[PDB]
Amino acid sequence: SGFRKMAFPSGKVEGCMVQVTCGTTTLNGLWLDDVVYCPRHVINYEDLLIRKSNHNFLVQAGNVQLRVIGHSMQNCVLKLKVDTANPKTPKYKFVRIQPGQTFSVLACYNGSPSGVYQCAMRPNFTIKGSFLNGSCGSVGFNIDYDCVSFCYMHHMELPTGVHAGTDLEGNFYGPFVDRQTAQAAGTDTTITVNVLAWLYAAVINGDRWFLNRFTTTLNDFNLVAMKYNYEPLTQDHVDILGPLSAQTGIAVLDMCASLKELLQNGMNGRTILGSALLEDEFTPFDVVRQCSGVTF
Amino acid sequence: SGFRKMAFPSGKVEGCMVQVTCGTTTLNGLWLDDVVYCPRHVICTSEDMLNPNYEDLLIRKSNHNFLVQAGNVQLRVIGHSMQNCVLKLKVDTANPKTPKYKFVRIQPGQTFSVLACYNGSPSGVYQCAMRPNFTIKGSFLNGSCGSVGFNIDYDCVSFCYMHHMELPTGVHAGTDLEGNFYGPFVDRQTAQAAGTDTTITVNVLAWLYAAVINGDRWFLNRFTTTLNDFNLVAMKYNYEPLTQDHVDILGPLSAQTGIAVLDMCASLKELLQNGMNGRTILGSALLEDEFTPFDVVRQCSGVTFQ
Ligand SMILES: CCS(=O)(=O)N1CCN(c2cc(Cl)cc(CC(=O)Nc3cncc4ccccc34)c2)CC1
Repeated sequence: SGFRKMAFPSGKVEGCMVQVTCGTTTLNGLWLDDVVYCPRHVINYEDLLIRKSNHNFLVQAGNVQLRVIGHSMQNCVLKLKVDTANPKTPKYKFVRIQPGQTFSVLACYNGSPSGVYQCAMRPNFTIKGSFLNGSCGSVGFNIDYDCVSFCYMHHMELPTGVHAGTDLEGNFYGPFVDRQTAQAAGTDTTITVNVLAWLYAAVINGDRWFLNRFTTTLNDFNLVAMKYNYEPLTQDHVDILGPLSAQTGIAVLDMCASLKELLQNGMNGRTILGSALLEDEFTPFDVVRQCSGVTF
Repeated sequence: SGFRKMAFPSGKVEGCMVQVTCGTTTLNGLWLDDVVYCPRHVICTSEDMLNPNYEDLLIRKSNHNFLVQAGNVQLRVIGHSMQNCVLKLKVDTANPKTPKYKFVRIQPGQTFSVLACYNGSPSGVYQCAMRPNFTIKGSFLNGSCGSVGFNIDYDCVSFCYMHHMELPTGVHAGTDLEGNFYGPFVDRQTAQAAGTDTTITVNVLAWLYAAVINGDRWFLNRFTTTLNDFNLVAMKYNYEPLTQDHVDILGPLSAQTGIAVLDMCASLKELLQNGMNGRTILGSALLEDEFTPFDVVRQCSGVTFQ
């Protein structure tokens, strides 16, 4: 029993974190095989990079200096070729995630991992992370069996305190750019499918006060959910929630009627899984994984 | 900016997790140097669980009865001893991945990371606190026994908890790494229950200082309070008494934000009285008590967002 915001074990990623220094800027790099990946803002980036030589980039892996033997850019990520392949390189893939999908972030400072937390890619493409100066280059990932899927690299903080970054191929999540200019997160919405997943998790953990005898149509649910800045629920979301619906005996649209009632009437002094707000940073897969005990 | 419930990176602990099997029971062990530590109830036959005589059960076991598996490698048990509620299995290989470590016993209100494990394999990491009633509100399923709680300060792993059992309310009980239970619990299946839990007042105040550092002041008020008047009000909401030690501990956060501890106490009293009125503090509609003053200083910046 119990339900926590759980991150993947970070060990496989910790062995990849390095410190990258160029000029006055120090940030984090991800060392995989013989390449160190980091935000290109450490260096017109084609014009700025052409003036740099390999020895301008100081890469430190623990108490060992790696020698940079090449450099290239891919979108907003700088790829520093080093002379040594990381012996700790795990089985990995670079994957781009969609809004609503969750991942773990290994927050680092000076190439030294400081903490691990779980978060979700918001529908507005920001992440509500916890980062200070020096955290750039910190990465987001998921683990599938023994394979690490790297999905995020931290680049910047927006004026509202939220964060923006890229996938590991340097493509930003969201309409952001990596420079000092006026940028703002768009109005965010609640990840409906994730709230429903969390309501199923609450039911599995014995919290059933919010259940009701009612059901709703998908269209009526979406009309109501649009009023509360909730993301539309699609038939794909309904299909994805099928296993949780079968386990608890609460049809997805039956849970939607519970959600509609919670949006219209509130919690009335009650909590669900120790929360007074509807939690949207657990996917249906996260709920199944935590309420089953999958290991890596 | 931002404030998350952050766990320590689990890598140093992952390299210590092993699977311990005794008869039909399989659980997790912590392999440090040439010793594997695990709950002594791995020797119980489930029937034995009401009134186990661990000394009598252990004397009947030999080294080869304990199967220890580290990854895909079987470690050979060359000795065994029991220290309180922990079994210590001496093995013939020192763990090459043993980090710099210490065994520390924590007090209620202290936070730590838990590396939840099943079959000696890490499944996830989460942050939690030792409740005032000595339980932890963890997330554990069957087979999670032997999973550990730890803090990592300056590359040294301080092991503070080992998971032993789940109480009827869904909360969890365990020991320090010397096998001493936190709380009035026993490793028996006899009826046991967590005492009424309370809110960790010093942690809520720390979290209110974290909110001020991150730029939020809506909950502040023009009042102050005496420590005694604060405690009289706080006890009515099932909050732990705030001691002069707690006030002293909050000194650095008070100096950074410019808000005296007893002025922050007055804000907390008002929050308890009024609720949040549709507002949130650091993205939460409840008063958060699983961040210590030390955690707030660790995570938040040293410059307040005035
Ligand atoms: C009727 C009395 S009682 O209800 O108060 N109770 C007292 C405690 N007791 C007991 C003691 C020990 Cl030392 C070990 C185990 C085994 C265990 O708790 N394992 C687990 C640990 N974590 C999560 C679990 C999730 C689901 C299943 C098992 C879990 C049980 C069970 C009986």
